[PDB]
Amino acid sequence: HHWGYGKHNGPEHWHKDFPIAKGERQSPVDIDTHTAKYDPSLKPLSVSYDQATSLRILNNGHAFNVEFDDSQDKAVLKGGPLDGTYRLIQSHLHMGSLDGQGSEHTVDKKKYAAELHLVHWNTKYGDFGKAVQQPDGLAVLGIFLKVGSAKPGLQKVVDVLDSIKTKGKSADFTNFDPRGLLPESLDYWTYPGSLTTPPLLECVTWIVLKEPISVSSEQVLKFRKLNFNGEGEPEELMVDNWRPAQPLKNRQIKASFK
Ligand SMILES: [Co+2]
Repeated sequence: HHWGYGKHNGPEHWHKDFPIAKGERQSPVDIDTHTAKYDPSLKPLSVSYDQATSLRILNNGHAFNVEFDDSQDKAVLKGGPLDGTYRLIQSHLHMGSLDGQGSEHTVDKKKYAAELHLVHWNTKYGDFGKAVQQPDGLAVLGIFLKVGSAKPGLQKVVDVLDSIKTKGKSADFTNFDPRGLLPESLDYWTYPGSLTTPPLLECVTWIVLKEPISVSSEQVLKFRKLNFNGEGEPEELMVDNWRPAQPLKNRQIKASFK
């Protein structure tokens, strides 16, 4: 079978096809605020998404995805713990089957209903494929979702989710603004980690936003109606596609706030 989140192909199995699964820099991790430490050396985080330009949304059988045009520095990430410019290439959503779970990272063991990931690559490598092969090739912004008031920025995509219900489906979508996913505050935690899905490469500088954004019950439920399976196959809801917290292995989690 292909890796996934089921009993026979889930996170606990990954290590057999990807030994790195048991690495020293694996993600996600639980953010222990008693341990996380404020770092003065961190510069202001710069999230320039004004020129952002989305291309399409798609169901790859692993999570809801949206691809961006990364040919130019239209939507980039700089500052914070980053050296240079990191270009936004894609974003995906880790969702739970229940409100009390779904987020990959946890804060003092607390899980959120979901977690969005905005992936950027170090332009110093000229290509996303080459960046993932480097320790500092990726910068992923993590954003926690909790239920409550509806997130205006999510409604547009939420209304067309049926067009990418099953694996392998995709739909053009040029108006997905990642700016509309950001919380008010940009306070965050950083730490060296990896991709949270195979190949689990440890090429990521994680920037997890402290403040979660709100999404309505209805928006969450629409996201939970997506399928892991393909068309014609037995329905398997795309829920609980999150990897649990991995060992911190003495890595240091830095806070951008006092
Ligand atoms: Co992810």
